[PDB]
Amino acid sequence: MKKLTIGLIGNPNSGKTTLFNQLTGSRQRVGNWAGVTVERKEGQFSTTDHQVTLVDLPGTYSLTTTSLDEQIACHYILSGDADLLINVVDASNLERNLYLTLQLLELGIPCIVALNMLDIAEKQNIRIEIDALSARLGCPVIPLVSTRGRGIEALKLAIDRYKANENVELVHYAQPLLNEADSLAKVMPSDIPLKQRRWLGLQMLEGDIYSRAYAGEASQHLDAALARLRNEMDDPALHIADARYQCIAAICDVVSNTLT
Repeated sequence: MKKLTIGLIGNPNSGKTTLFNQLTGSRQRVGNWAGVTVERKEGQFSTTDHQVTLVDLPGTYSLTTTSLDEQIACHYILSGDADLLINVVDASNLERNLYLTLQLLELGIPCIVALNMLDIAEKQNIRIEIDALSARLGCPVIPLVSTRGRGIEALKLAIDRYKANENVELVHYAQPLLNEADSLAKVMPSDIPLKQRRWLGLQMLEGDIYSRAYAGEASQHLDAALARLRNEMDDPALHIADARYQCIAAICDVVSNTLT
């Protein structure tokens, strides 16, 4: 029977392991990711409507390439096996944790954010405006309330309702970066979704070596693209990164408040 396949992804020590264990109970298996020694855990659970296979991805700060854990995560996410992702986000380290989230959203893969460590955040005098965050991300943000399994039940509701992320304005990259990324995208393997081709383009311009492997013929055009960009601006690779952090910072200014 065909399952609904969900990738579980987050930063190291984000609560992702405990969530995995809570969802799957005894219904889990362990092996290794193909060709490496890194453990691959997956398990099963059900919602009202769906039988789910949950694949636990290694903890990572980003999808950018350098730990195996990060390339494994990226490779799975680009493989297209998952129908959606649950992104476990530490509320007590929101700004840091959102770097990964933004990468997932830019790839356009359907996401649900599971917001964890709400107790820690409160104790650090931080309240998160959950709907304000969901609005800026374009995806559901579910608070993982521990009391009486409420968070888990809300997460399962969200799974039964999962949909494409909204086309919110996210990172606002300089137009030359977008132009060059799109020209690379045009050359890449046609069967790769356009969003992902464009993301790959930007990763290659940032200097991500692994992204080149996906990009087929595009990799031959990257030096010419970088030459143009270097003429147009100071440190194009840093402009890519700075756009991302600016975006995150602007979200967090609204969403994360003092509790006092």
